[PDB]
Amino acid sequence: PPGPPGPPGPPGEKGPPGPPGPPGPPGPPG
Amino acid sequence: PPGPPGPPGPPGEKGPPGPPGPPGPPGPPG
Amino acid sequence: PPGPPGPPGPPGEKGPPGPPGPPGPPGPP
Repeated sequence: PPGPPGPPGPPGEKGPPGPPGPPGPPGPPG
Repeated sequence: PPGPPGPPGPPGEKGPPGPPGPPGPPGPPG
Repeated sequence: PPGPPGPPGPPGEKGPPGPPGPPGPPGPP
């Protein structure tokens, strides 16, 4: 009969970079 | 005879943080 | 004998949002 099933495969690839962060703080008064 | 292939591997790690957000809006009128 | 390794796992989740942006420019005089 066939041998035992093979082992689990290697981990997947790292996820892609996250989305751009939020806008920065308002600038100072003129 | 060899056994069947193993199960798919675990999910990859979470991706890196995204880029900084854009500059904030202009400051108020002086 | 043991079977071959399974295929690679699925890609990871998209990363977290980036940091806040820098300050905006000065307002008008």
